[PDB]
Amino acid sequence: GKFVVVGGGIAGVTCAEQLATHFPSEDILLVTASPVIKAVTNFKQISKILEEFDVEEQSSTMLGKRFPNIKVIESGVKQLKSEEHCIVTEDGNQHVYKKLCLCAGAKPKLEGNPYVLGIRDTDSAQEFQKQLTKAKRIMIIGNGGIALELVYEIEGCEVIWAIKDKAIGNTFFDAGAAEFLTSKLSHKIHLETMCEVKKIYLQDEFRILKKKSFTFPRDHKSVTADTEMWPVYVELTNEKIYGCDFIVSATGVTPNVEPFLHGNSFDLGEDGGLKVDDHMHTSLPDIYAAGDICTTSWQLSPVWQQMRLWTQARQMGWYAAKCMAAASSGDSIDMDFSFELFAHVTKFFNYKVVLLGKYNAQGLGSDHELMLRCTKGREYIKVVMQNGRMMGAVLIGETDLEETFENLILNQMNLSSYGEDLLDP
Ligand SMILES: Cc1cc2nc3c(=O)[nH]c(=O)nc-3n(C[C@H](O)[C@H](O)[C@H](O)COP(=O)(O)OP(=O)(O)OC[C@H]3O[C@@H](n4cnc5c(N)ncnc54)[C@H](O)[C@@H]3O)c2cc1C
Repeated sequence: GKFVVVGGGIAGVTCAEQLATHFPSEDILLVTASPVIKAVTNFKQISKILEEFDVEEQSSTMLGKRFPNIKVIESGVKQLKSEEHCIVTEDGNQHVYKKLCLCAGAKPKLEGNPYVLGIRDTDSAQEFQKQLTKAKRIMIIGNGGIALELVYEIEGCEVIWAIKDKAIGNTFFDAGAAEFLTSKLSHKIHLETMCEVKKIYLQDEFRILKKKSFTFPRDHKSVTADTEMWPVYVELTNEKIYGCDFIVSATGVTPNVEPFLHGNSFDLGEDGGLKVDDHMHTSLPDIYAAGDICTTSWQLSPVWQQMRLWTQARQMGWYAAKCMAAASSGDSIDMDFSFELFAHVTKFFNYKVVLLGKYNAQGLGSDHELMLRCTKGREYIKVVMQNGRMMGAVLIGETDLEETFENLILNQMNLSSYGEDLLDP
């Protein structure tokens, strides 16, 4: 059997390229479910942990031109017979493997189909907003990715933002940092909290049903009914019903583990992903996983956590490919240092954003010290500590605590002496 890699995603492509670079004479199969292959472009090394790049899209032949021993099968996997050491794909064909790597990623949660618009990791705020110019009122559900940036961006019309959370903020920023970012930002923006889409109607069904619809809330005096018609109507969790021109969906996402589960006995993580050890090896023999589809299930570092990220996906695919290569060669790679410190770098509202470690005190509940310095429109420096040792940080705006904070979190020394010194060079 060949080396088989499933998923034309970041982790799958990274794994396939590394496998080709490890076994040039062998053929490495890359099973994909789309004619698009996401490639990493303009890799930037910033430190031993910090890394930045962007994501372009190639065809299959573009990859084949630089990697000839990678043969791509454009037919998504529909079944995995792990006992019989093979996979069956949509065309009806079978392919045996000596070592398999699963990188199918994670699928969304999917009812007003013409007017509900999905978002993906290739969308930008301006590019997406370009189509929403001639629209009177937009409902955005969830905080996924561009959602935050989009809510406070569109100046044209009314935004209604329905979230499961209590206050504003996506997975990156708590309510404080979200408030800091949008300080410079008229926009009719109303926030519905602790709710999700209970039901959706198109006005053809709704007018037959003949139920109410509310106005955009101005004051605390009362809630009245709408007057103008709307293409779509949303009945939210808290029985509130709103008319709407277009609906942006930024809902959650679950690992795309469905095709590979029947007939097998995978050990799943709590979130539904495939559990992987420190070698990206899953519960089943000769099967590895990386990307959004897996669950890091070793004794993880206290300043690291897994997240949906291009950076983590690339790193996981790379380590998985190297582990598969070393296992086939019997080199017995014993690297236990693999993932040391969580880090992420972005620019949201023209602000340089750097997140390190337990940047929101994830997991370390109630028994954590928090320090903060701020300058409105200029700087945000949040610091999370425990037992004198630094556990995470958020640096928004052009600070220069990035390198030093990385070093401090990695060292984890009992810095019980310094007080507010840590917030200024
Ligand atoms: C709206 C949104 C915005 C995001 N923004 C960012 C961002 O700004 N930065 C960031 O770092 N991360 C972002 N992410 C995270 C995103 O999920 C990353 O791309 C992810 O971390 C990388 O996933 P992956 O390596 O598992 O591969 P994926 O990108 O998930 O790709 C997996 C591949 O497998 C293929 N596949 C699926 N099923 C099968 C099958 N049965 N057989 C064969 N192939 C199959 C898919 O077609 C796909 O090509 C965002 C996610 C979402 C949803």
